[PDB]
Amino acid sequence: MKLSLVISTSDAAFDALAFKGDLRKGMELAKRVGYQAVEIAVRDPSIVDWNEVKILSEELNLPICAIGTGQAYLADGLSLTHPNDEIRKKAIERVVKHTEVAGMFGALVIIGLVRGRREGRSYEETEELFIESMKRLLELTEHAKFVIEPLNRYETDFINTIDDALRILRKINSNRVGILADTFHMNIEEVNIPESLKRAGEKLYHFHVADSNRWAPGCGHFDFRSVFNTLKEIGYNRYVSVECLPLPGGMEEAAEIAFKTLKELIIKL
Amino acid sequence: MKLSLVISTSDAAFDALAFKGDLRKGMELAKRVGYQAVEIAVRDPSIVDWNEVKILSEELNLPICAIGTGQAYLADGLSLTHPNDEIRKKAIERVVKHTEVAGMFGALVIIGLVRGRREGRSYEETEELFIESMKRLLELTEHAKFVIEPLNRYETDFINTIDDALRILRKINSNRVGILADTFHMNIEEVNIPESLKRAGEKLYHFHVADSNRWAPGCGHFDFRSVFNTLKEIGYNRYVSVECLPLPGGMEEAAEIAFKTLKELIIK
Ligand SMILES: [Co+2]
Ligand SMILES: [Co+2]
Repeated sequence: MKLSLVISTSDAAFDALAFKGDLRKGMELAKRVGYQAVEIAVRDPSIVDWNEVKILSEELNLPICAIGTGQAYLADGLSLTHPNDEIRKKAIERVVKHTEVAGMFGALVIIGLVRGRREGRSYEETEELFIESMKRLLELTEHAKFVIEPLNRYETDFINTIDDALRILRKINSNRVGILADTFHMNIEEVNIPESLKRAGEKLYHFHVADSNRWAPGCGHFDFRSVFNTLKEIGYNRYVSVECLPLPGGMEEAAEIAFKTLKELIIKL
Repeated sequence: MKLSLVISTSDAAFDALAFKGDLRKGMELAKRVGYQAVEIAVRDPSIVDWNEVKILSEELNLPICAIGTGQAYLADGLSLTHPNDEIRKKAIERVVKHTEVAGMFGALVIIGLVRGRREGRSYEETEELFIESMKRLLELTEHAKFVIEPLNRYETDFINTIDDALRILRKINSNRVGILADTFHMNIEEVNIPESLKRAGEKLYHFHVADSNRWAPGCGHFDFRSVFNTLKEIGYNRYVSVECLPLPGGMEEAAEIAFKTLKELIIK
């Protein structure tokens, strides 16, 4: 298992200097604390100079392990299940641009809020539309790997549990799509988290950690011990990525506390 | 990767019933033999009915993966690099109509002979005109995807190799334009076909196969083994479309032989 840090970055459209500054500050923090990779989130990759990002990654010996896409939904309204097929097509085209960046870094592409919500429709129709969009994404890409993140009920009514996502993976039937499980979301939505992770098994491709209050792991009441016992049991050997609020004490303090909590869980494995 | 068959069809403006007959028999053949899709070529899409084509595709469970445009040049003289701006405009407008049809099927639009020739001009002037026409097509269409097919020296003096297409793709700077490589044309124009395909990489969007004599794959001396090894190595998961003369033995026998040859190289 490896440790990664999710870094917040300003959008670059807008403010190129702020994006670059945020990115460097976050990557230097991750490296100093001891993280082995970083994870980022960008709304539209077409407005970023990825050649400079690559140089930064090389300078710091810090890979980018995953790229989040949710701002494409929250800011730009793009959804892979949008009832308007024109917007569905634009969402697919946006995510293809994320996969072009991911290919430079060997990064996973996260399918979170960009999948969209039920919007008054049956779960069945929403799921069918989503599977069609994902199959299109697989037809459009040769190397990209995607991970579906179940999110809690307040963020979406479409794919709330690991089981929801596993059903969809069976229909998509591609090893280029897996699951991203997130402890903050699972703390609400999963009955028994160790059992849920066992059901995921080999399909667990990426992992987000934050405590019950979404603070740094260690600063709420989430049982990480049972989770890491299970991760060892299912042979999970990919990234554990810290995706938490900058609490307590700011982004640097949170990243350090999280690292210490997780390192102790992992070394006693 | 997936196998498709190019099927020849009569011009609908001349014989509407013949086009349907041809399309149906071609699609029935493709399904019978085991192809996963068909590819077609039409001079002028505006005078065909495509809703009936779609239900035919639906009832045979047979997608249309690509639409050829070359007859717009050969029959109607339309070229995306025509020196006459009025004719160049009409060529652009014709190809926009092809993209509307392609959109119904999620198909690629092929830019082959419709790009036109140098006609006495520098390569550079011809190229810049082409890039302008392609950028105009990208502005006039929102989701259409185009593939440029390098053709051999006897068919054109403009874009003969994969490397020349790649250079032009960089100048257009859109993922909505890629390359269609054709083994018959590459057999003449490419130094080393596996190396050319690796350079194309992810920009190889579509693939035409025919043997060295343009007969069914298996009936000449083209090395398909090294090609398919390379396609596997680069992770090609798009279409391989049989575009060959109806030889040996006619359209159906050629389609059968091609499928048998290619399926085996795809099997392993
Ligand atoms: Co998460
Ligand atoms: Co061809």
